[PDB]
Amino acid sequence: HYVEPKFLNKAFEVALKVQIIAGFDRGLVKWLRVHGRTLSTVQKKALYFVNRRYMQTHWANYMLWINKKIDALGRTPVVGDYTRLGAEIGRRIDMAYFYDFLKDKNMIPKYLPYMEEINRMRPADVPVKYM
Repeated sequence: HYVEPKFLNKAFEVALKVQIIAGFDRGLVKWLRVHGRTLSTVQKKALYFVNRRYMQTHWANYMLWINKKIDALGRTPVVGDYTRLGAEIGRRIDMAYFYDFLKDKNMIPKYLPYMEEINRMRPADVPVKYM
C-alpha cells in the first residue's frame, strides 16, 4: 500500500520549469526563424502555449530522469543542480518535429483566453502535477 510520495521543493521545481520553458522557447525561436513567415501572430502565440502545456503533460516522466540524476549526485541537491538538469532537458529535447507536425497537419491550436493566461504567467508559476 505505502508508496513513496512524489513531490519537489518549490525552489527546485521553479529552477526546472524556468530552464525547461526557456529551452523549449529557444527551440521554438529557431524553428520560427525557418518556418515563421507563413504563420499568423496568434498561431505563434499558440505555439508558445504549446511549449508550456507540453512541459505540463510530460512533467512526471521527466521527473523520473531528474530524480535519477539527483540521486546520482550522491549528496543532498541544491538549486543549481536542478538549474543544470532543467537546462539539459530544455536543450536536449528537440521540439522541431512537433512544430513540424502541428504546422503540416494544420493542427496548431486555436488561441483561446486560457492559453493567453498561461503564456502571461512567469515560467516559475506554471502549475505542474507530480502524482
